[PDB]
Amino acid sequence: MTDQAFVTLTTNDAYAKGALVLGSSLKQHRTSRRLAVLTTPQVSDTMRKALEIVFDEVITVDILDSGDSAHLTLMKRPELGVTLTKLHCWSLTQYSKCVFMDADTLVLANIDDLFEREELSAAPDPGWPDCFNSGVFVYQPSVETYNQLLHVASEQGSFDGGSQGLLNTFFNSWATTDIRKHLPFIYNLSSISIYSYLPAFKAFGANAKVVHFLGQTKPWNYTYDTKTKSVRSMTHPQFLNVWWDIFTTSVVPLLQQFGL
Amino acid sequence: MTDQAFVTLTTNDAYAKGALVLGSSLKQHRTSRRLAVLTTPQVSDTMRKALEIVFDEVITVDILDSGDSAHLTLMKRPELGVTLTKLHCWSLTQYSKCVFMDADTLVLANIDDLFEREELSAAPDPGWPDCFNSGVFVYQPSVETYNQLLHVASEQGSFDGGSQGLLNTFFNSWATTDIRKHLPFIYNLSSISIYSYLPAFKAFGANAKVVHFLGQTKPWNYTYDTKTKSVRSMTHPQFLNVWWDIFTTSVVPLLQQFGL
Repeated sequence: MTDQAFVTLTTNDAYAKGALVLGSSLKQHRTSRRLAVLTTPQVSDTMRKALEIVFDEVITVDILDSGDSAHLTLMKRPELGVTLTKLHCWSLTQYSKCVFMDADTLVLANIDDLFEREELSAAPDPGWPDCFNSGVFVYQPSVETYNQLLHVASEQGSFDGGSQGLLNTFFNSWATTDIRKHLPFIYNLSSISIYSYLPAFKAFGANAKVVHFLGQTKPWNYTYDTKTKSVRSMTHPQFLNVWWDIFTTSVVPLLQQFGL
Repeated sequence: MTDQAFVTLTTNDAYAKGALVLGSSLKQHRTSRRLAVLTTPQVSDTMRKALEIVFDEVITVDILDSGDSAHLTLMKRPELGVTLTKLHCWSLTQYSKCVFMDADTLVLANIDDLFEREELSAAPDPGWPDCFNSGVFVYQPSVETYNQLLHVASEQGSFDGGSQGLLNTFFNSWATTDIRKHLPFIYNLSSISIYSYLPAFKAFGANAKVVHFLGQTKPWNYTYDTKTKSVRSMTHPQFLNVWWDIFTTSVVPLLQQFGL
């Protein structure tokens, strides 16, 4: 309850919108857990203040500062900045177990049952199914694990330049061990798969609990008509429209409170 | 040994070339099992005769005939012809366990260790990872199972119009049960994934044991230069070239034996 939480990250204002929609969706589906968000100094004061209302805890991380434990690793592999910032999710020892969710995900139903899972439970990644997708994962905060991950990042780096490569390298038994650590695909449904492998989507898509907006165009990069309640042209805009409905209904008016 | 086998299918002459390359690759990597191939009457006599040399057993299936057990189901769902023909792989009760492989697959290493698996072990399908790819699977021939599959095909059909939809519907516990039934992706490596999710391919691709040629363009649809030993333009033609090397070296000269 108080010791468990959903954790997300925002390094800029664009992703802060995503984090705000994600946090709202979790409240909408009545989670009994806490909501935490990692933020960097590049996130504006108004976005930070909005995050303080949606989330129960807002943690500031600045890997660009020499005082950060990941800074030295950053100097060595500067392209891993976002990854190293994300890894700080393991530093949240005030929680015994957490579900990390990228700011470009959207919750469509209560997913508190994820807390029944053990460290390193994640859904399979489309494209290369023997690697798990780093968009959503169950983990246990630990300084020791954090230090071990930073060590792998320092020595090996990430085979894909992101958190996905590093996490798969470290938690490498995932593909061949314990089916329970394979979170059902509907807990991290790739937006790409929805329009790509269509027959399967028509068959199992209605059970989607979490949508992961992948690709170059993020939800906030679309134009949304508030009258027709639909984004502008994409054979299944349903999810994009849910994201925008929450953004329009709960997030924007919240940000307006600060103009006064 | 004599009771176990690799089984493939060919409904026309184009796929017969694939089946011939596949069978040769299995012999090349010294399998200790038998090789069987299901063929239809539409496969020409010369291709059939070539198949009789590569494979230990050539079984004729004609679902268009009223005497076939799947014929009535075919009349009901005519678009499932290829699927129904493929299902006859379960009718091969002379074998206690088999590994079915589509004719558009290629073996790059001995995979006899697959016979350690139990009925319905298959690799995850890219696109929708909670469904297994029907390109390669471990199964146990059984009249009862065959009849049960035909019943599902009759009543429900296939959600994707192919064998993949029907097999996933019937063997539906795959995604959530027994990690051993999840065959490693390298035992059915999608050719699409090789050029699409590149970072992962560079990291794990060297361990590929089986390549599954997907997409509209099949290996035999490419132009191959015998001098440079490479297909004409595709950032990793390595596999296409292996397929063509076997075709050029073992299959074509074998087909030439029949001109005399």
